[PDB]
Amino acid sequence: LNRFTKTSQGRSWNTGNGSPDAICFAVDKPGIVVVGFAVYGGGGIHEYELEVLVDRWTSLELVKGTYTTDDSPSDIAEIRLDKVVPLKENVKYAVRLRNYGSRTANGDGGMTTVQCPDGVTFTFSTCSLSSNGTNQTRGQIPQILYYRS
Repeated sequence: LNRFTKTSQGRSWNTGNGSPDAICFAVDKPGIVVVGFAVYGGGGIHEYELEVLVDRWTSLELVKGTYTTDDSPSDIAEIRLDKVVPLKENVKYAVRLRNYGSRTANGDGGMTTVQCPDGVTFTFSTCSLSSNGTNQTRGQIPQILYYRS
């Protein structure tokens, strides 16, 4: 369900004051609709810009907001998109986070292919829009929130 098999010890992940973290994803099947993403927290309230793009990169949807995971035993908050994004099968998408605030948790032991119980395989890959460190193995954006239509 989550990209990552594990979580970092403590909150060592820098936000780089808006320096982009991104991951590039693609699906096996038609009908997948993205409604949101999970992001790591810790260190209180964060301001974020989160953008979905499609392969040069074209922007599809941008949300801006704030979140905290301080009120929870979870290190993860879920951001909902303002318009859902229906994906093309076997097409590379990117999600990009610009985050502002203190150090957060991050994920590790990232999986390049995640087979969902519903039959869909998600393929995760490193994405040139990311420069703050997120890649297939570690960093931000542990989950994509979706349903099949």
